[PDB]
Amino acid sequence: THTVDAVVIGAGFGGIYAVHKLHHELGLTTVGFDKADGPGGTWYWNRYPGALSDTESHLYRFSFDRDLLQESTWKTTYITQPEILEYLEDVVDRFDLRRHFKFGTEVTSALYLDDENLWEVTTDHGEVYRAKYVVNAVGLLSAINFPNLPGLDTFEGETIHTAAWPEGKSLAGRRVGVIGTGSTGQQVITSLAPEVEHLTVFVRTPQYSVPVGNRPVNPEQIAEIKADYDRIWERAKNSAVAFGFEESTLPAMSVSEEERNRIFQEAWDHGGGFRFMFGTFGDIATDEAANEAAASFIRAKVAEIIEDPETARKLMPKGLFAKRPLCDSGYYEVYNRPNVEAVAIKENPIREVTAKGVVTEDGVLHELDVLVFATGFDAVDGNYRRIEIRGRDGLHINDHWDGQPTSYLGVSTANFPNWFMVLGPNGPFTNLPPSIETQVEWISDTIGYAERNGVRAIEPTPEAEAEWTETCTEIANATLFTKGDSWIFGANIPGKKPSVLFYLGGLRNYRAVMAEVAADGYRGFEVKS
Ligand SMILES: Cc1cc2nc3c(=O)[nH]c(=O)nc-3n(C[C@H](O)[C@H](O)[C@H](O)COP(=O)(O)OP(=O)(O)OC[C@H]3O[C@@H](n4cnc5c(N)ncnc54)[C@H](O)[C@@H]3O)c2cc1C
Ligand SMILES: NC(=O)c1ccc[n+]([C@@H]2O[C@H](COP(=O)([O-])OP(=O)(O)OC[C@H]3O[C@@H](n4cnc5c(N)ncnc54)[C@H](OP(=O)(O)O)[C@@H]3O)[C@@H](O)[C@H]2O)c1
Ligand SMILES: O=C1CCCCCO1
Repeated sequence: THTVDAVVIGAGFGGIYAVHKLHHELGLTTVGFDKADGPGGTWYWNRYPGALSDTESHLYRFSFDRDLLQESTWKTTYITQPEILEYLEDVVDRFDLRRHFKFGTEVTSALYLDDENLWEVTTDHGEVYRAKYVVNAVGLLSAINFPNLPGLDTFEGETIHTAAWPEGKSLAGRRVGVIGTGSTGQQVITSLAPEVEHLTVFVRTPQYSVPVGNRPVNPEQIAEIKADYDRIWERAKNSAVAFGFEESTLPAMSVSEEERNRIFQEAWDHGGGFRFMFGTFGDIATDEAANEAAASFIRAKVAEIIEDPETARKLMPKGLFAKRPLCDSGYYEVYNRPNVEAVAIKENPIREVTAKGVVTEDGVLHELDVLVFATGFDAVDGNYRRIEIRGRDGLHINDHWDGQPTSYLGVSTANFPNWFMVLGPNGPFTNLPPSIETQVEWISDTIGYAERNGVRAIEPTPEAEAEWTETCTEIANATLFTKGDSWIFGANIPGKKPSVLFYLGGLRNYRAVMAEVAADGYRGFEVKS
């Protein structure tokens, strides 16, 4: 039983920064934990081939330390998993953080002790810590989703989830199946196709994707970025999604067809999924006709790329362009390869997995050495629901969030005093590092304020929390993303109640809300002295 000021759960971007603020700016005794053997979070787990950010390299990082920003370098316009991991290990060493963390150590329970006004946190090695504050940075795309298939456990080959890819494992020369064609599946398929002996893709919902445009960067282009870094970050912080481009306000149907095509073509040539969805016109996410113009443009490209009409039919995206926008380094062109087969599982479902592979309902065995599951995540709330977390009077997080998960401001919830979340439910949907920093900075200020002012507990009221839920819901219902049927609204997991899970007002609005709450003496919080 060690006693400390603060516990941080997670050693991704969130947890790394939170330990830094709580320790060096607030002078609090702070311990961090990760199940992982080192820092990096997402970029520690997802070592699958092709893993690559869709935020441009110069913005997928911390902004808080002006010297670090001048020191870091990168090879290309987007940054790969090993490069991000190295960046994060460098942050941890640069700021002497490593000593706060217990790696290979899962937090298994966190229990609030009403009389003592402390959290009791236990690890899977039986260590017990008591803390005044808990900061949860457990990842909104971290709890793996791994569907059961009939017969899966008779399979004699290897099975791998992409977000648990063992470092070093290569599938070169093997016969491989991939289940999943979201952001991960596209990357893994594109990068496996040239090295595997045969690839079979099991596609349930083909998605819309545009080119990433990942180009080599020399040490000069990067010099110009580094020379304007202050303004770069100021604009990012004052945009909606903080991806580094100007979010358009131009309505798509207010220009001619010719011009519309030209604007989409320029975005397509330039690259980037978010730029396609938000850099071109201002209403692709809120107006049906604007959505359909963007969708048709992409469908027409698929048609020109994939040469076999039957293959193209199976890969043709349909319906609203309303999932997380995807981009790729040659995904659709993979299906022109003779060692790649697409299996459209909505029309030819999986019958079962047997010793040697996957059998479809047409009676064909797809013979496979390895099955890769790019089946995504129990997003946002999944890592909370899996830990034993109990608040005031032993209320379990799963009974508190008995239906949808909720927060006040994305960083707190009622009945859990002195307990904060980084990227909890109902927070911003943006390039995430600058949102993580907004939240960590705001939590650190709040804890600092509590310590200075002798506050014993802070927690949001149920009224404020309900208002925040309603605000998220209203903003969501004004967009088409409601009908996209993906992880973003909890619709990807059998047994998960679909719900709003994000505040979609953008980083500029989010930051203004957060700063006003703090300037106003923590409006919506109950504060006990
Ligand atoms: C393949 C991939 C690509 C992505 N690309 C982008 C992108 O381009 N742009 C973008 O903005 N976002 C992207 N994301 C989202 C990305 O997760 C965030 O950018 C960011 O890495 C989140 O960092 P985090 O610290 O909040 O959580 P994570 O990096 O998910 O770290 C959470 C950590 O908590 C640990 N943990 C959880 N529960 C426990 C427990 N009980 N005890 C101990 N440890 C625990 C986990 O092991 C994990 O290491 C991507 C995600 C994935 C999976
Ligand atoms: N920066 C990047 O380039 C990058 C890369 C990877 C991940 N990410 C982030 O991580 C998020 C999640 O991405 P992801 O691709 O891992 O997950 P995802 O978008 O949730 O996609 C999961 C895929 O698995 C399929 N699937 C799920 N269950 C299945 C089942 N039982 N049988 C057959 N198919 C099944 C889904 O089909 P349906 O659509 O039919 O459900 C979908 O194609 C992304 O949206 C993005 O935010 C980003
Ligand atoms: O890939 C990501 C993570 C989901 C939320 C913002 C979009 O960028």
